[PDB]
Parts: sequence; C-alpha cells; structure tokens
Amino acid sequence: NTLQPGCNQACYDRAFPISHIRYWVFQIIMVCTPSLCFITYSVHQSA
Amino acid sequence: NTLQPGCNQACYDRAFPISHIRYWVFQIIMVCTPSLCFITYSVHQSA
Repeated sequence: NTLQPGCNQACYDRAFPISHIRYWVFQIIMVCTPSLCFITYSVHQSA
Repeated sequence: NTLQPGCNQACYDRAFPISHIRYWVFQIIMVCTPSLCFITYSVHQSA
C-alpha cells in the first residue's frame, strides 16, 4: 500500500529471501547425493 | 504518498482545520464592527 517506486521489490525481497521451493529442491538433491556417491563407487570398483 | 482512498481528505483536514484567508476575513469584519455600531448610533441619534 504505497506509491513509492521500488518499494514492492525491496519489501518482497525482505519478506521472502529464498523461496520455499528452491530450498526444498536443494534439500532433495543434497540428501540423495550420498547414495549417488555409493553407487558410483560401486561401479568404479567393478571393471 | 499512499494508495488508500480517503487519506488525502483526512490528512488535509487535519493539517489545515481552518484556512488562513477565512480567519483573516473574519478578523477584518469583527475589527470593523465597533465603528459600524458607532456610526449607526450616530445616525439613530439625529432624526
């Protein structure tokens, strides 16, 4: 509720520094990483 | 600096309850009144 240009951008950036969806995507990939490491090590071990 | 309807009216009314010009007009008439009283009394006294 204002007429000042640029207030919307600043206030939105302050309210939501990082969106939930991106945080959850990062979390999913990071949590799945160790299994990927184990599988790749297993592949390397054989042949 | 706002988007709220009716904020301009309220804020202007609070800032300037009475305009200067109206106050000065009232002052001028009131200050001139006693001379009018005296002149009318003088007219009444004669004839």
